[PDB]
Amino acid sequence: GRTCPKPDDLPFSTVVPLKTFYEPGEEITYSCKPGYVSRGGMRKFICPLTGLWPINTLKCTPRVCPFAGILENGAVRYTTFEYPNTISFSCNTGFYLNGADSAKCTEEGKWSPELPVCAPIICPPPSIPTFATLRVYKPSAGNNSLYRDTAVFECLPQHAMFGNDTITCTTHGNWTKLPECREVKCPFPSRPDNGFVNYPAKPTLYYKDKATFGCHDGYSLDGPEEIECTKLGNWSAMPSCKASCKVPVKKATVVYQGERVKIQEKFKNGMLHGDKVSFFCKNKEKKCSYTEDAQCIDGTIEVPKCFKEHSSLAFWKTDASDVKPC
Ligand SMILES: *[C@@H]1O[C@H](CO)[C@@H](O[C@@H]2O[C@H](CO)[C@@H](O)[C@H](O)[C@H]2NC(C)=O)[C@H](O)[C@H]1NC(C)=O
Ligand SMILES: *[C@@H]1O[C@H](CO)[C@@H](O[C@@H]2O[C@H](CO)[C@@H](O)[C@H](O)[C@H]2NC(C)=O)[C@H](O)[C@H]1NC(C)=O
Ligand SMILES: *[C@@H]1O[C@H](CO)[C@@H](O)[C@H](O)[C@H]1NC(C)=O
Ligand SMILES: *[C@@H]1O[C@H](CO)[C@@H](O)[C@H](O)[C@H]1NC(C)=O
Repeated sequence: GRTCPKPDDLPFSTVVPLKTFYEPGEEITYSCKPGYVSRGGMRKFICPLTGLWPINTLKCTPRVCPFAGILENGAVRYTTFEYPNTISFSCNTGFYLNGADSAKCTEEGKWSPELPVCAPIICPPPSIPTFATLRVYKPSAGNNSLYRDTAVFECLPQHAMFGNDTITCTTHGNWTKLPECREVKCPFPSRPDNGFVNYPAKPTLYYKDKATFGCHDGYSLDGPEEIECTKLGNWSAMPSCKASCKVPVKKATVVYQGERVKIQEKFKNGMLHGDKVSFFCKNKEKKCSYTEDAQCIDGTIEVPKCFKEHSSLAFWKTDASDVKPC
């Protein structure tokens, strides 16, 4: 033969000068592409008189960047550390990435942008809001605090806290929002009719100050015995003394709080304001018993009209409460 044909294309290389045929004596050069290297450098060949290119031992492989699989206190994502490839980084809880979160292996076999390290998230000591004291706080990293650490505030006596009392060290190295500590006063509480109120003897009453109520005999509170001044400047509650009821019949079996009682027994000293019971009424038609409710309301309770109280003298008839349910 008289010319060499087009040279073969090796995998990650280029041939210069690339023609489709060569005269004997012409030279070509194989070079590995940028980012690749091969054993033995580049290969030059001269087209021989036979027109047959010789054997080519060129095997181009990617440069490998230095090992980068271990990020202290974090995690690298990689297939392999070869020239085309990029790796990415993240940090374990409590740490942040000091540097870029990915890097590439360059043509020159170096990492760019250059590998990061993980560092602990820290916060400076928190500031104390302007009427508050620092209840719980201990630094965990020199003078500073670590991520998810907390501090707890306590307002000064007679001051009410608006907002959560605990702050946390966040990822941004600042704390969550601080609370405020305002002074709050309450009016004096009303003495209730047929009762009395008690509260500390001082010219003015503040947040968390407490007042207690009582009722004269024949009356009970319709609210809580103790109340306190809330953060909003009013009182926890304001109960009255409501009137009890004389028991409204002499002998009857009633439902009280889901269970049968003898009303003359359970309520021998009257019924308190609010007490509900259920009286037993006789459905004369179907010969069975049903109940209907009745409540003591400030000294009044109204017995259902269907209720018939048999004097125990008339023992020849049966109480509605002894008749089978409907
Ligand atoms: C803690 O610091 C970060 C600053 O990086 C604050 O977050 C920024 O808040 C403003 C307004 O709330 C936003 O417009 C920004 O987009 C936020 N930036 C980021 C990166 O989140 C945060 O408000 C600060 N916390 C406190 C309690 O001051
Ligand atoms: C103490 O005063 C506040 C102020 O009005 C009462 O809060 C109100 O509660 C009801 C609930 O819907 C509404 O009138 C308003 O939404 C609330 N107002 C404000 C400003 O929050 C509170 O209920 C009062 N508490 C007592 C025990 O009296
Ligand atoms: C802590 O704070 C004091 C000043 O209050 C300072 O002298 C000391 O060096 C600090 N220590 C650290 C570990 O930052
Ligand atoms: C304050 O924040 C803590 C911690 O996140 C949480 O339990 C709650 O939302 C708040 N605690 C209260 C309101 O007592």
